[PDB]
Amino acid sequence: EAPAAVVTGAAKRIGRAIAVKLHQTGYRVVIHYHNSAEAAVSLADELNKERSNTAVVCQADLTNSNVLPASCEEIINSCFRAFGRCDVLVNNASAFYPTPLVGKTVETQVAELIGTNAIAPFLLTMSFAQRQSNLSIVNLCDAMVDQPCMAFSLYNMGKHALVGLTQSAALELAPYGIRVNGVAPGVSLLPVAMGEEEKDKWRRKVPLGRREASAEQIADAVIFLVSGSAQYITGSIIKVDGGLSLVHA
Amino acid sequence: APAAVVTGAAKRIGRAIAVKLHQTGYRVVIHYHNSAEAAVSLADELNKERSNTAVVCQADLTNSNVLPASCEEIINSCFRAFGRCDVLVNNASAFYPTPLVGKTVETQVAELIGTNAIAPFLLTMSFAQRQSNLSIVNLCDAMVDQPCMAFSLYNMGKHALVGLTQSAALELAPYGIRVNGVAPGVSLLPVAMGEEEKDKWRRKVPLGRREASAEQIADAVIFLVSGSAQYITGSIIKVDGGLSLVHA
Amino acid sequence: EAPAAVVTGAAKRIGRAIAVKLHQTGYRVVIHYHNSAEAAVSLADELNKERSNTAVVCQADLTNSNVLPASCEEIINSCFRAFGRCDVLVNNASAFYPTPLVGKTVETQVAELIGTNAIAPFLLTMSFAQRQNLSIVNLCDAMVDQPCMAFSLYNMGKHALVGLTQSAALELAPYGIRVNGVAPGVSLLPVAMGEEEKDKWRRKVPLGRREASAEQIADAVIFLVSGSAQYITGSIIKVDGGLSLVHA
Amino acid sequence: EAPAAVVTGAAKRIGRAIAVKLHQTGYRVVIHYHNSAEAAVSLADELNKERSNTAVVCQADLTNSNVLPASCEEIINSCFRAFGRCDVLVNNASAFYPTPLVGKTVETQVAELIGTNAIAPFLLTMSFAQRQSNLSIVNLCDAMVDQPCMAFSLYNMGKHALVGLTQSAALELAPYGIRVNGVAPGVSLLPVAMGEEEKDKWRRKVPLGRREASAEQIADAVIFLVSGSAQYITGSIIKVDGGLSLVHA
Ligand SMILES: NC(=O)c1ccc[n+]([C@@H]2O[C@H](COP(=O)([O-])OP(=O)(O)OC[C@H]3O[C@@H](n4cnc5c(N)ncnc54)[C@H](OP(=O)(O)O)[C@@H]3O)[C@@H](O)[C@H]2O)c1
Ligand SMILES: NC(=O)c1ccc[n+]([C@@H]2O[C@H](COP(=O)([O-])OP(=O)(O)OC[C@H]3O[C@@H](n4cnc5c(N)ncnc54)[C@H](OP(=O)(O)O)[C@@H]3O)[C@@H](O)[C@H]2O)c1
Ligand SMILES: NC(=O)c1ccc[n+]([C@@H]2O[C@H](COP(=O)([O-])OP(=O)(O)OC[C@H]3O[C@@H](n4cnc5c(N)ncnc54)[C@H](OP(=O)(O)O)[C@@H]3O)[C@@H](O)[C@H]2O)c1
Ligand SMILES: NC(=O)c1ccc[n+]([C@@H]2O[C@H](COP(=O)([O-])OP(=O)(O)OC[C@H]3O[C@@H](n4cnc5c(N)ncnc54)[C@H](OP(=O)(O)O)[C@@H]3O)[C@@H](O)[C@H]2O)c1
Ligand SMILES: Nc1nc2ccccc2n1Cc1ccc(Cl)c(Cl)c1
Ligand SMILES: Nc1nc2ccccc2n1Cc1ccc(Cl)c(Cl)c1
Ligand SMILES: Nc1nc2ccccc2n1Cc1ccc(Cl)c(Cl)c1
Ligand SMILES: Nc1nc2ccccc2n1Cc1ccc(Cl)c(Cl)c1
Ligand SMILES: Nc1nc2ccccc2n1Cc1ccc(Cl)c(Cl)c1
Repeated sequence: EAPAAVVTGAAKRIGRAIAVKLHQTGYRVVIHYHNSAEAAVSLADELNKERSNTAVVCQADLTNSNVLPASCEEIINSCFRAFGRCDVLVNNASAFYPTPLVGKTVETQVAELIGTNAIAPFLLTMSFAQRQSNLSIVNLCDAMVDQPCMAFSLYNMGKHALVGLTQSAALELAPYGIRVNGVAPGVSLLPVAMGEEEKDKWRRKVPLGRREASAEQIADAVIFLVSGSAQYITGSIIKVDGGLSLVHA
Repeated sequence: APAAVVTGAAKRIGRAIAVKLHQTGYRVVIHYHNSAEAAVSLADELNKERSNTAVVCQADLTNSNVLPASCEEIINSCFRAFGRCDVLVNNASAFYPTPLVGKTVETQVAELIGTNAIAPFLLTMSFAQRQSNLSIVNLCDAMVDQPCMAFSLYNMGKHALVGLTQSAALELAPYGIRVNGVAPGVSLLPVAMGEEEKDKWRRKVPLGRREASAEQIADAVIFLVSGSAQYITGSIIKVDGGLSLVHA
Repeated sequence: EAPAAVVTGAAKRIGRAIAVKLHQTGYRVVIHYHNSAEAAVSLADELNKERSNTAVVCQADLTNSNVLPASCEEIINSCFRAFGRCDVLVNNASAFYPTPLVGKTVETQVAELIGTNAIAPFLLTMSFAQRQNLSIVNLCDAMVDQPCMAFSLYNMGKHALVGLTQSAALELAPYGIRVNGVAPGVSLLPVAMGEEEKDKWRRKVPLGRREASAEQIADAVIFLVSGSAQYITGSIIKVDGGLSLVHA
Repeated sequence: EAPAAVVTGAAKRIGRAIAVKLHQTGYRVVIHYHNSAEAAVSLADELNKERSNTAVVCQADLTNSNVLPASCEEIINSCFRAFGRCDVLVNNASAFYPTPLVGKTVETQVAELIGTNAIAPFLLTMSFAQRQSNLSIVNLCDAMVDQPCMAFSLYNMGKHALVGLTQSAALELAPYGIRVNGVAPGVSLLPVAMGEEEKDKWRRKVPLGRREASAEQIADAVIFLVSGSAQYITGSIIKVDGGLSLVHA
């Protein structure tokens, strides 16, 4: 029987690449999405065309709220409902925007930025564990988490919190044989709204090839961590950044 | 005289920080949540030394719809009492386990992430907005990358606080506001902890096989806010007697 | 045409497993050794039985000395003489023994421990680059920041190796040479160590209460040299079953 | 009786400022130097004029060689010979120059860069401990050690090794009450001879004030670490870098 994976924020970009690569490796996949319904359904259709009944979509807002635990429990439930098992969880979904220190309320910003990047991964981890082979969790971290961008304090706090979860959960879930690791991009796919000139500004900072990571390159590290080739690895965060984090001012 | 806000200052480490700042010549806002009696008792002692140099301020620092207003009011209380706010010490902290496998989990999120991360963020915002030797000191955790079993939310909150310390150091540098951390390993043990368990944890510390006193933690805070640290920002000083260096 | 790799200290244990997995992946290999001639030759014979003319041995002391640069240049040269190319360098050879702060002279200990763990990797890196999916993998130490009592020189060597890995990643990126590390926690324990002592160390590992096999360490090396890691440079992957996360 | 301190490379720049501040705090000082004889003697004169018999010079090359242990032992011996005690050791002396990967031989570069930055501090630590209150050692580290500069691999390796020594010696010497800490500058006052354009280039990178640290600001952190206000601090490395290490590419 084929193993099954949940990938959050899987409709496009890095999340899609991860879902595709897992699917190509033989996983059945839950494609979680928030707003990108057309893209999610389009991906599920492609994957099911390749192998029937091996992909489903699952909609959920991962903003923090008093119902977030129920929503996270339901994402895990959706994997068991579809495939009867859940072997891998990839925490990929992420809100990302600036929150300067000097029309959303600050509390909405906290709920969205900390909810998606940290609290939802935490609750999904709880639900994944509670429900339980080669079991693992992979968290999409940030290679630049200790060289923060100006005006992004809440996002940065969320990604730092995610490092803490990765390490705490690796230790706490080790007795159950659930490995917990991270993949940390530096610069990969740039924002859709970013102009080419600005994209090039950021690309030129990367020592290895002066280019951003392809979505496939990020997915490659995820696939490694979930594989039997990483069976002794837990609590590790692999930078996939072309050396970007090593570059001084 | 300069003025400082210390959160969770009624007892233990926060109290020692408030006392040392006061002894150094600061006027102090003693923030508290439940420890009203102790907060006022401290204010009384400091005011006995120098009249009208200490005030108290009550606030719950749990995350909620009203937290930003609460944090704005803490900073405001310093300006009201003293006409200035030079130093913010984020010391208040909720601390208890949250296993992965009668508070709901979301209440625990609100308390643990609120006190340790969101409130420091909002207080930092309010401190900066209102603005010499200005600085913020965040009480971090030397053991943040060697987590205790079953403490994921607390750990996530302290990791978030590292992110805030570094982010705010960079963002507030143009305003001349330094942002640093002090990271205890083991200092004052929980009051509910048995003496036998206290000894177990004490014996792990290479330097002297004992916990830090509150005063020793306060000493590093005093250094960071002082003129002797005026080029230091974004630094987190471990005050842990080597604890973080000890392998399993 | 098949790529070629140099693996230092490849006769036994982790180096041997790396050389075997590289060969299984399709590499021709230079098996470097110091004292273990018989084991190096038996490995070469094994690999050559699998595929003719795909393995050679190279003897060298990697202790620091005035002849070390020539020795390291000769190791890289041996790969070119055998195979016409050198795609991968694995810095695995390592002296390991305590050097307390309080019959070898201390300068000999410096030469051996710092030579094998840091200076030889540096010189081999120079020679590798000078001759140029190219990459270098350095065998680091997941416990490098939780040092063992009385192992300061070894620890210094491995800390220097982190610096090399990062410096070389940046400096060699323009040539498309990636430079990464694999960091074991506890792997292959010495056969002669008492099982009662082995078990003491095993019990410390969260994941499985067991040391890593040499093959498990080798698996991370294989990933790092593969097409699946072509954007990864300057990264050090812990393969430690969570050991480095465990507090005192 | 006044305590005594050894400061290596104390004739100029940061080491000089450390020596001056220790002396002002009440320490008797061994001013070690290599080439800067006139400056070392002039400093000793300045300090002795303030308080007679409280400063001596000690010349030594700290390049690695088979006699380096003897030279390091002799530096510590010189403190006991002058002052009858040795309470503080500051490892400040350091060779610094590029060593590209692609007139000195490479083994000479290894000897100088690794010797001064790592092996001499190790040997001095050994001798300091062996010859033994508020005892401590302070190592001058590099705030940028994990964001290396192009072509400085040996300097970087030396400073990385120094981090290892700081942590290793903190644990190993804890039972003897000797604390071992670090101070990590980013950029400190640049040579007046460096070009105006290049000085501006490096100064402008510093978030806090867009300027380098003074030598005195670096010394201030050393003074704190050796003081009674740091009695529980061991194995800590305090960055004094104006935020430099936090700045991304
Ligand atoms: N791209 C990079 O250069 C880079 C760098 C460092 C780290 N990372 C990390 O790598 C991961 C993938 O990066 P990416 O650029 O592909 O991500 P992304 O496009 O910015 O976001 C991924 C998905 O997150 C989902 N999401 C946003 N808010 C949500 C909410 N409130 N509830 C539920 N889902 C929500 C969105 O789903 P819908 O579209 O369905 O609404 C979105 O498609 C992220 O965790 C990111 O932080 C990326
Ligand atoms: N003690 C250690 O060994 C150690 C180790 C590592 C880090 N630290 C950190 O160092 C700091 C001081 O430690 P400590 O042991 O003195 O702290 P603590 O006693 O655990 O907590 C300090 C104060 O935080 C306040 N607090 C708790 N929940 C709050 C809430 N919801 N809203 C507002 N305030 C709240 C409390 O104020 P009231 O009493 O007025 O209710 C409490 O007295 C903390 O940030 C801690 O995380 C301590
Ligand atoms: N095993 C672990 O749990 C562990 C943990 C952390 C890090 N590591 C690192 O991982 C790597 C592999 O570990 P391991 O246990 O397999 O290593 P190892 O057995 O200690 O050493 C591997 C080889 O290094 C060679 N070597 C020693 N001194 C040399 C010298 N002066 N000149 C040239 N070669 C010399 C020896 O070759 P000959 O036999 O031919 O003389 C030896 O077989 C090492 O770099 C080690 O430091 C291992
Ligand atoms: N300045 C910065 O921005 C910065 C940044 C990061 C780290 N650091 C570190 O902080 C410390 C102080 O910085 P600095 O700029 O004042 O240092 P520096 O001027 O580069 O070096 C200090 C002294 O080291 C001595 N030295 C050099 N080679 C020696 C050898 N072979 N044997 C014995 N002594 C030798 C020299 O003494 P003589 O003059 O007597 O020959 C020199 O004056 C150094 O360890 C440095 O690496 C400084
Ligand atoms: N990795 C990362 N974290 C970020 C947080 C806020 C804004 C951008 C962020 N990035 C992408 C990034 C950061 C720094 C640099 Cl120099 C580059 Cl080229 C890309
Ligand atoms: N510093 C610290 N962070 C903690 C998080 C959860 C529970 C306890 C925590 N401590 C105190 C602590 C942690 C590990 C050890 Cl070995 C010791 Cl003596 C004290
Ligand atoms: N990884 C590692 N580095 C060491 C340096 C000196 C002696 C042993 C070393 N090890 C193996 C090790 C270190 C700490 C622990 Cl708790 C375990 Cl189980 C294994
Ligand atoms: N020793 C030395 N040579 C220098 C040349 C140009 C600028 C500064 C010089 N220094 C002092 C020094 C030594 C090490 C570092 Cl890392 C730094 Cl920023 C400065
Ligand atoms: N701190 C430091 N380490 C260095 C090593 C080699 C050359 C210069 C070094 N510096 C000074 C430095 C490094 C990076 C930046 Cl962006 C700056 Cl303004 C200064």
